[PDB]
Amino acid sequence: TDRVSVGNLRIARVLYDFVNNEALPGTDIDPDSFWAGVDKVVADLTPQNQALLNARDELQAQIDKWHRRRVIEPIDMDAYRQFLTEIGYLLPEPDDFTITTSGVDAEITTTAGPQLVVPVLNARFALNAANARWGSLYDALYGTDVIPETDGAEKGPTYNKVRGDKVIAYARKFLDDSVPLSSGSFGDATGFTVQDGQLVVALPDKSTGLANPGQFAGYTGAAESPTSVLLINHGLHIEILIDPESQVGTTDRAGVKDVILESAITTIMDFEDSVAAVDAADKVLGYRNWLGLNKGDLAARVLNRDRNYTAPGGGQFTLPGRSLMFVRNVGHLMTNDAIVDTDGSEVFEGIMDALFTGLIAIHGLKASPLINSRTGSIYIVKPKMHGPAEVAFTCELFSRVEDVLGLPQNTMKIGIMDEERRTTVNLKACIKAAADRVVFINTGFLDRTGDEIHTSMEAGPMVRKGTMKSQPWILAYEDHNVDAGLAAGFSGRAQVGKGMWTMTELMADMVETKIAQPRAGASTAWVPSPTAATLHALHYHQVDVAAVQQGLAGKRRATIEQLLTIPLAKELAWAPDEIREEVDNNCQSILGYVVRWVDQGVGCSKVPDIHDVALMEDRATLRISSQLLANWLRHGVITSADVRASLERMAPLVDRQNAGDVAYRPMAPNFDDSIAFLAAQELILSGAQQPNGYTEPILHRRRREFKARAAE
Ligand SMILES: Cc1ccc(F)c(C(=O)/C=C(\O)C(=O)O)c1F
Ligand SMILES: [Mg+2]
Ligand SMILES: [Mg+2]
Repeated sequence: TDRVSVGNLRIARVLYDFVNNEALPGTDIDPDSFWAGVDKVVADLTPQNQALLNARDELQAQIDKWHRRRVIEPIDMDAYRQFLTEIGYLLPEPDDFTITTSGVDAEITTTAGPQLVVPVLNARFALNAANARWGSLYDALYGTDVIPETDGAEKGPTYNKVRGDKVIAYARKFLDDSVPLSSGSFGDATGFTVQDGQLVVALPDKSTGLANPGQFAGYTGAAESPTSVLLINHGLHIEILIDPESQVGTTDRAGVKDVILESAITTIMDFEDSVAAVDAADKVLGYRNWLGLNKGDLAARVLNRDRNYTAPGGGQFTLPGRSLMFVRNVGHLMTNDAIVDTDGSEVFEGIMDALFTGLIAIHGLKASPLINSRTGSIYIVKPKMHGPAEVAFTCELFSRVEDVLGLPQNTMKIGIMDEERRTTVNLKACIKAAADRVVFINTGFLDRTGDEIHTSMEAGPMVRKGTMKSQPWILAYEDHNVDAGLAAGFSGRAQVGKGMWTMTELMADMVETKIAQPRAGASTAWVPSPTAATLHALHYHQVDVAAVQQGLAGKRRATIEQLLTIPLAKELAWAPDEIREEVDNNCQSILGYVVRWVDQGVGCSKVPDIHDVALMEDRATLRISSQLLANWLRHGVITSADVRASLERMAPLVDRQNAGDVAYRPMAPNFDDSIAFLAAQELILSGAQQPNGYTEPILHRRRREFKARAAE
């Protein structure tokens, strides 16, 4: 049609031209050698990719049947466990080992702090995320509900000094807690100077230095009256800006203008669950943003340069101004018609992402001044893997890609998502398969919950999705992930990460609650916005993660029996009003997410739930909601009438929340006419038949359908 023939492949022209004209120049890779390597890698690895996917289906069919042929009303755990062992689901645990991954940047091996995830197809969000390495604490407190809007402190169209003063007081308390003075409080400071290479703070009746002078990291401006003071605590930097001429500074007792926090230490630029990309045109938009990030010239607003500081001794030094970037590739499941073979078969999308995002990442190892990785690594998050054979396959794919690209072996590092049950229960073997490439493990708990529901779909009805947060299986899974990482030597070598905070407006609650993750020994956890990164950074100043990890060493805190505890609901635990709240809430969140996915190609959206809580949705939260309703429909908790009635009831409410808001197409009243409504319906009624309950097959088909009707 409009394709380019290379060997057995037929490449969409928009992708061929993008690679030749934009991605390849400056890499010293010969274009014809590249495309021949694409041909050879696709041919060589596609059989094993398909075999792994078939093995998923075969395992799930055996588990399905096993549950259907059970009569003994409470599950016999020892029988279930030996069955899983016989069919090859539960594999032997290897002997203890230590990972050997080398060439990794300090932001990953050593620094504990927030990790931000943003959709790579939104250039403005990607830029703000890269720039979120540093963020204003004052803006983050003033603009959110961390400072309550009680009487007097309300936000309005102009500055509220009552509220601003609360902001200042909060930050002063943070400084006392994080960088203590020898005597007195920062609240009473009247000035800062550096004298004989050390920081002295002026109080109203004396002067004082820090309880630990080593927390003084540097300053800007004249040592006489500095323009800022740079502190460090638990490896993260804090900058007090000093400017009495600013409006905030005029009011401040020491002329302080702002407190800047090192925030999003690393950032994951996402090609997976937060974007909608169903063809070559969509992929190229994402590849091109990733290219502009790595070259440094992406602009909508531009990327920040590094920050210059004067050392306490008087010399000069610099600090990175940008978040260290990972890229999340898609996993093993999907194909994309960006490339088809001679038969018209689509090429596996994960294989393509490895080739093209890896190629593009070479630019980030080279000058265009500052770069990405000063130590020479490329950082790829690989999601949705099931078990160690699937991890071994990713490592071989990366190896073959390094060869095509002329890169040293093990340049391409792997952030392993622990977000599928067969990976959880074989986690040690999964780490071992990537022992020379792994740079993190992370509990992707939302995907993990969807896999929990689908895997035991035949077992019975599951608890409500709000109950999953506290079920035995997920508490064991969180502790097990930390134990396995620490036992593999992750302390000082690789990140131990936990999952995403989705209530974008509930920042007071995040600051109160999310501290549990570093208290659990996690050296990183996921945030949805630059503002959330700045606030989550407070937690790493309160919690000494390095100390926590050392205290956790050698502990075995989860048993296989706990990991395998299926979240079945007990006998009729639900009144009719509770069942309908669950159905309505799930249909509302499904419809609000899917309508912007199908009609507008937006892969992450804030969707208010039934309690009017704004939730950041992507495919993982959709997987949970659709699988839970499919499970309730499968075991008779609800009827097919109940599902259809709820969809029809919530759809006009979703229509209203998107009313006017740009060229949006209402779903109501012509339900059977809306591709988006039909996609939402299909995700529920066909959910039990989707592979591992994944949502991409239906989403991609329905988005391509909508694009075709928008052209005829
Ligand atoms: C930006 C955003 C919002 C909501 C999410 F759930 C995710 C996500 O992808 C989480 C996992 O991967 C998982 O828990 O499975 C996200 F990146
Ligand atoms: Mg996930
Ligand atoms: Mg400390």
